[PDB]
Amino acid sequence: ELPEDPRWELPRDRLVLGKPLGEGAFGQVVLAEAIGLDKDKPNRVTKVAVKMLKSDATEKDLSDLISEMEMMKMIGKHKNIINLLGACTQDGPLYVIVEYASKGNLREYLQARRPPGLEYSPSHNPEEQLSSKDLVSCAYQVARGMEYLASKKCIHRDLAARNVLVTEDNVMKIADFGLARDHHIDYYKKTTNGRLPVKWMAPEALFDRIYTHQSDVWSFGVLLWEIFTLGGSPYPGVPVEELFKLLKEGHRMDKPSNCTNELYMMMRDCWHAVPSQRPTFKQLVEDLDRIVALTSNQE
Ligand SMILES: CN1CCN(c2ccc(NC(=O)c3n[nH]c4ccccc34)cc2)CC1
Repeated sequence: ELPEDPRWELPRDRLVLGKPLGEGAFGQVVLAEAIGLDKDKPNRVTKVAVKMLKSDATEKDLSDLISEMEMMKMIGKHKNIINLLGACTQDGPLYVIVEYASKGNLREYLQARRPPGLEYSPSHNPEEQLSSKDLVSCAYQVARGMEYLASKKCIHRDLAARNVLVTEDNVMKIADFGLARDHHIDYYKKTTNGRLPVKWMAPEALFDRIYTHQSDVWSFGVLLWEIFTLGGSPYPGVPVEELFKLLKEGHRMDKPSNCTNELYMMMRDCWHAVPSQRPTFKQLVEDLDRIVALTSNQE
């Protein structure tokens, strides 16, 4: 039996379970409506994402979901992270209730707003479109959320655009920052979408399994490269073995088109071979804040 925590407990009948959002082994995510989540009124419905376990789920899968919930409790609230909203822990399956981000992950969000398909792409007529000031703003918000997490002593370890979520009002929220330990990462495994996670990893994290905030800043570099190529895939066609060798030689990704030199030097700085020489999230937040204000939105 799980102990109740009246800070977070929502009665079960206050939650109407809706359509799935996400799969699978790592815990199913469904859309729901919570009645009367907040103090008052109890008469208002909030759309939430609810995390749960699947059918043939183990005790270890249960243990991880709890740990991720408790971790969110300790970390506290920020505008640029997926916040914990509630939990149903008693008399049934465990539900962890978290903020809903209705535009999905940043990679998807970036890809969907790419300019229309030409003869040589071809009918990708998006309904929506991001200026240069919008793109630097995405980076500012992710850096803000990361700075907040680092100040709470949290190391993400898998920062990437797939783990940044986008709300209906276009606010970036970092997801998956409370996920459990896991000495057992296999470099060969892919994402659903076909990409290798080793490609956001700092060399020291990759080779010596040293995970720090500095290593997260390495991942934010690649995230910056993802925002500025509008969801471009890092090192496409490069297998893990060849990636090892590009890292060893000090290879660094090319500068995206429609990226200022200043922003590309930011990427490069984040990718400094020496971890102590990278900027901090605090420095990146100051820098981006300045650049945003100077970045024209007219294009
Ligand atoms: C056509 N697309 C429309 C957008 N769509 C979509 C929209 C929203 C979400 N959101 C989520 O899955 C989500 N929102 N908050 C979360 C907290 C933890 C884990 C997941 C989440 C996922 C996918 C994907 C399909």
